[PDB]
Amino acid sequence: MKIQMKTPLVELDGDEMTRVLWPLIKDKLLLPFIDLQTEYYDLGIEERDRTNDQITIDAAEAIKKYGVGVKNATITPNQDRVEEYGLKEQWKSPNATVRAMLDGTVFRKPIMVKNIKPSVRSWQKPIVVGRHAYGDFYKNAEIFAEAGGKLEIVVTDKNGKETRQTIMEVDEPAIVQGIHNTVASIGHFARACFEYSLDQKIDCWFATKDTISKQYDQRFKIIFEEIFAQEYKEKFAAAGIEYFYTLIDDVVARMMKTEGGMLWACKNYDGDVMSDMVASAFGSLAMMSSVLVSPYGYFEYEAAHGTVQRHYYQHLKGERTSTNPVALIYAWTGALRKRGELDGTPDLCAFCDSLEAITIECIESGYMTGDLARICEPAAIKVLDSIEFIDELGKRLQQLK
Amino acid sequence: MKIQMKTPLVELDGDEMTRVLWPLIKDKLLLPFIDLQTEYYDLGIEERDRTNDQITIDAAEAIKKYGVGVKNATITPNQDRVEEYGLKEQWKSPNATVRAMLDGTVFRKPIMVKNIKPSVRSWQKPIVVGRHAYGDFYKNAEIFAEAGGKLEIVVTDKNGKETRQTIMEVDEPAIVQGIHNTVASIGHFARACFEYSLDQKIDCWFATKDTISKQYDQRFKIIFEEIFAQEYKEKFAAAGIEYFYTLIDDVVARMMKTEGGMLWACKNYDGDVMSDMVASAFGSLAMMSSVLVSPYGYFEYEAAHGTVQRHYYQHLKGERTSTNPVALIYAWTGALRKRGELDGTPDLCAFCDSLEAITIECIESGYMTGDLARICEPAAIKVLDSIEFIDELGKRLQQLK
Ligand SMILES: NC(=O)c1ccc[n+]([C@@H]2O[C@H](COP(=O)([O-])OP(=O)(O)OC[C@H]3O[C@@H](n4cnc5c(N)ncnc54)[C@H](OP(=O)(O)O)[C@@H]3O)[C@@H](O)[C@H]2O)c1
Ligand SMILES: NC(=O)c1ccc[n+]([C@@H]2O[C@H](COP(=O)([O-])OP(=O)(O)OC[C@H]3O[C@@H](n4cnc5c(N)ncnc54)[C@H](OP(=O)(O)O)[C@@H]3O)[C@@H](O)[C@H]2O)c1
Ligand SMILES: [Mg+2]
Ligand SMILES: [Mg+2]
Repeated sequence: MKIQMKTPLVELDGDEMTRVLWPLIKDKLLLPFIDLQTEYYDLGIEERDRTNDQITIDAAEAIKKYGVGVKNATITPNQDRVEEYGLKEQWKSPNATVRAMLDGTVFRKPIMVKNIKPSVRSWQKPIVVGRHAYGDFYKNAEIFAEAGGKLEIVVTDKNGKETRQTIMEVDEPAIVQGIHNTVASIGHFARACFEYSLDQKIDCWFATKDTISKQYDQRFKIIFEEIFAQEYKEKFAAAGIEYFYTLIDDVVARMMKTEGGMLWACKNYDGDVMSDMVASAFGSLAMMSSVLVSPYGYFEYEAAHGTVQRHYYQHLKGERTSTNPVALIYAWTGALRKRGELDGTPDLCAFCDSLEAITIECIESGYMTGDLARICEPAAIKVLDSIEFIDELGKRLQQLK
Repeated sequence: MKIQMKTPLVELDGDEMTRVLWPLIKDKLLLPFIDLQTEYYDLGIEERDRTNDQITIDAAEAIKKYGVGVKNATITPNQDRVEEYGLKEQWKSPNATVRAMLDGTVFRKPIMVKNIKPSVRSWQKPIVVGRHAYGDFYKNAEIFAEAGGKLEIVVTDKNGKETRQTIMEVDEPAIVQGIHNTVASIGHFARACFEYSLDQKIDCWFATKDTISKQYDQRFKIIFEEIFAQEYKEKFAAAGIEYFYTLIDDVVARMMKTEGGMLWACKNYDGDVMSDMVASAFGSLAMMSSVLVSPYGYFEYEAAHGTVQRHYYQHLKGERTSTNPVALIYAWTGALRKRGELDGTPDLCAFCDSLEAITIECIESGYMTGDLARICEPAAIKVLDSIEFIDELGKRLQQLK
């Protein structure tokens, strides 16, 4: 008989190459071994277009309801994408919508294998990116001021008190952006980071540009140093670990020379950019896990990479591709493990451990996708296309579940 | 007799460890060989505090007047710095003020030596960062909305027409930021980049997050692709080079695996962060040149690093330090060379070439500062403190100028 689940996983489907890979993973790696229960939400671009993005909201509310979600990579449309898919509008990122509704910190960690050396010489130990999931430019307002003018931010309190600040006054076409964050969300982000550091017994590094952004970035800096002082200094001391703060340009300079082995806390944008930098340097974009940890008790598992649009275009031309499904597999296994821990179904957790170990063993034994074959030592035995890779994982699972 | 100058250089002095190094460079490397003419502006934190930052404006106007400036690294004060120096207020960055008044693109290039391998394995050729010098969060408005409220951006045109967009409405303390850029400045940035690429025969890479920032970042993207199409596509084709655009997280992922050898165009913030990443990976923060190229014909030479605050603290404790003056020397030599090219005084340009070559030769022969000694192969012969390093350069110049 198959492994049973107590509570369904909330399943958010997606786009392009990852959409292609998603059913292969379920059909070959999960369904033969688990009577998989999920609440399914299709966040493909066409279904979001059809529902005016309502399906994205519905999926986020369902994660709140059940507690644990697993998300496939999605297209965030720009004007090229509006033309390409014939869209009603440039829909907001489904990641931005979901992350805003859950709140939290996205922990991104390289998935390491013995036959790939890091791009960065000194890196000997994993660097985890702790990415603030809330606010900043992921909920922006923007105006194209085609006739220029006085450009301002304006805050009106709930009793009508107005506070204004002028960005610039211009006599020419200009572009304008406004962003926000909240004291409470920044606070939950500091704590999530400090807790993660303690649990993993790693130092925590944080950086902003507080010299330039004196009320905004400096608030992050002050909140972290206050919360650390009042709540974590002694805990950290006791655990043999340290909190380090510096300016953002300095921190990335320092990072190129470190041995790694820390938690790098990052503001939302920085976390996006640097989780890609870190994943790439350690191996590839596919060799990274990503989990949003909400201060409200929710969890969301995902790949850190996107839809692999470029590979999807090759797929559309009838070509086999060698897109690496590792991150998508680890999103499923992370989510299923968490679900089985919360539900008290340890057989589910054990299978997740197995699938993960089998994924590593297969790559380390020399059967891998093209992203890893380019960078492994010694050279790969077989360079498997996406479906061949997944079939070999299913086979090792059938031979064990 | 000493080398003569026709037009003075505008000299902007600065802070902490770089302030210490500045007169050593002039006294030992320049003054014995050049009758150095400069218009001197002290942008030390105390002099800026005294003049309410007026000296910063005066120095910027003088660069406009003469055409070429050379700038020492300066403290941008946050609250720690206000406490530390007893300041009237958290003064705005002097770099932000000067750069705003000149406009342009800051070209940042590693200074390479044969005895230091890059941190990033694949990097075989220099990566140049082309950093937009104007706008974005380097001219921000910010509000700490302690009682929450409706958070907006507002544009009022010169005929009183109001355009509003809501960032968020909140029922809790929040922070608010607004930034701008101009179509014209973005345009001069694209062109400076495309011209630099053509002159240097290197590809140009650019990236933003236009999927998230749909009116702001997407304007940069559209401006670049329009200007390239209408003005550079054929020139680039003819030169054997290519323009590449992608999302910012993807570009840094791609960068960890490239052999280098391109111009990386960067929005202002990205350019700050990544020029540090690139300098560090190639060698150290000191092994990088930086020049602002204004579309109005001005030039400003500087180090890419800051004041080396941490070393200054060691200096204050009576300790010799091994701070690397290379970037400060290259700012002088870059500026003096440009001045002699504009003035028709080739003896000045020849000396700059000499000093630069002697700097490289000394390091490559094994006499270097501690930042390079940590990372060179084979190991250094002597690890020279800052003043000893500079004395050895003067000696080689005395033995040649
Ligand atoms: N939902 C998300 O988490 C998320 C995240 C990022 C992007 N996106 C969306 O994804 C779309 C494409 O974005 P993008 O091309 O910038 O980023 P991407 O999907 O992360 O892929 C960028 C490049 O990295 C390599 N790569 C990424 N994942 C890979 C994998 N699984 N296996 C092998 N190689 C992989 C490929 O490089 P090569 O081409 O050199 O092979 C790929 O073209 C956009 O519409 C964007 O909005 C969504
Ligand atoms: N004017 C500017 O261009 C500019 C630029 C950046 C920063 N700043 C200002 O500089 C102050 C300090 O900023 P920061 O410490 O973040 O950055 P920084 O001055 O660039 O120095 C950061 C670290 O990098 C290494 N480093 C930088 N320059 C070096 C050199 N010349 N020789 C040897 N090592 C060098 C040192 O690392 P180790 O400590 O490990 O030895 C140093 O502590 C702040 O007040 C900031 O506002 C100004
Ligand atoms: Mg990303
Ligand atoms: Mg910098």
